[PDB]
Amino acid sequence: AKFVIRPATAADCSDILRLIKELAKYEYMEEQVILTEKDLLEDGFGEHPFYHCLVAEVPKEHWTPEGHSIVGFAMYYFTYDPWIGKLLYLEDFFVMSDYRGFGIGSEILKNLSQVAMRCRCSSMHFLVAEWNEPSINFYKRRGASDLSSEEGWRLFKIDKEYLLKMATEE
Amino acid sequence: AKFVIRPATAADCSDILRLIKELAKYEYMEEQVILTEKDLLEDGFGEHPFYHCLVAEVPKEHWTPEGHSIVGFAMYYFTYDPWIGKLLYLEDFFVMSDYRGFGIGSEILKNLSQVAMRCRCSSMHFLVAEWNEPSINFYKRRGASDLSSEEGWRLFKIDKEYLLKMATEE
Ligand SMILES: CC(C)(COP(=O)(O)OP(=O)(O)OC[C@H]1O[C@@H](n2cnc3c(N)ncnc32)[C@H](O)[C@@H]1OP(=O)(O)O)[C@H](O)C(=O)NCCC(=O)NCCS
Ligand SMILES: CC(C)(COP(=O)(O)OP(=O)(O)OC[C@H]1O[C@@H](n2cnc3c(N)ncnc32)[C@H](O)[C@@H]1OP(=O)(O)O)[C@H](O)C(=O)NCCC(=O)NCCS
Repeated sequence: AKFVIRPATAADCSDILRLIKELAKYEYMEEQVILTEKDLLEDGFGEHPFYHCLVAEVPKEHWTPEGHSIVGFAMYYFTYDPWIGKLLYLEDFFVMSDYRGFGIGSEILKNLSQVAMRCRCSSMHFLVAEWNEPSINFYKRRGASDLSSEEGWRLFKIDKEYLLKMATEE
Repeated sequence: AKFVIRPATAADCSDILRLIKELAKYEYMEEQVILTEKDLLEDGFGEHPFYHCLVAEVPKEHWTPEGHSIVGFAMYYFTYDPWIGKLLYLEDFFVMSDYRGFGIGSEILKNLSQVAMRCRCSSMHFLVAEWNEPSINFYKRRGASDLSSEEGWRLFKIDKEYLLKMATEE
């Protein structure tokens, strides 16, 4: 269960999509993943990357039965709030079950925190499902607070089909 | 009443800051504004910035009692979704009280939608306050859906002091 945490490089895109799907098919949303390798590659390693990713890599002897060395990841990016400051936004955080409990998640969180201090971020933001009490307590044990409930904020979206109408108006 | 919406310029910073403060008041967050004009110019237009702003100008006949032409604005940046990829995230959106109900907001959303199409964003995300009925309806009547209801998401935060604790722990 030896492993190291490191930034993902262009060569890692197949693995990231693999872990996204593995994450999805851990929540049975696997088919919902429209994202392709070309997208991960053009969106993360071009001139202006739209996301950043730290991955967990295991040695040859610990490869997955499928034969893969990356067994976990965290996807994130920086955002900004005029009344909070510059923020590190944690989008996805996942470690394959047969590799959990060996400190991988802990190391990722420590390095994301260090990256936050480097970037002079005032806070780390992320989403948690209201019913997922185990995940909620994990984060509260780390000092997190439910901003949506304490301050009365709801997350909204306007999907592509509506943005298209409005954009092509008249 | 022929208002115009367009990208902001460095010379717009003073109006942008003023509007951010009016929006903060509207949200009961005035005291927590940490943005200064310096920051806006720096972060907003300092070569490959952190965020993007749009402003809406009215003609002379309707300038503000204080003589301002910028009567509203939108602040946005891009985020990422592992399932569908690049998203457009709307951080702040505001229209001065005397200038609501005339179509100014609609046009800003129309401009944001075009930004979305060009940059190939699949959706636009943003937060709305619990009691902001006006915005909730404005958004919904334009295709928005409340993800906190539909998917149970809660925005969580871990501020700097706890990030420091996790960064220096191991
Ligand atoms: C929580 C998560 C990061 C744990 O990763 P990990 O590699 O197992 O982390 P570690 O091995 O460093 O141990 C982390 C901790 O989880 C606890 N843990 C015990 N069983 C666990 C399990 N089956 N799964 C996850 N964590 C477990 C460990 O005891 C340890 O204690 P602590 O949380 O009180 O500090 C996990 O990988 C995960 O992704 N969980 C949920 C998915 C997610 O991230 N959801 C986000 C919702 S906002
Ligand atoms: C909700 C708000 C932001 C919309 O901005 P706006 O400039 O009023 O937007 P518009 O004028 O384009 O649309 C206003 C509305 O009245 C209607 N309207 C606009 N122009 C109209 C016209 N010419 N004739 C008839 N109705 C009109 C629109 O249909 C819309 O109503 P709906 O929400 O029921 O669909 C509004 O300004 C407000 O109350 N803002 C408060 C501050 C706030 O909440 N800011 C966001 C913090 S995140």
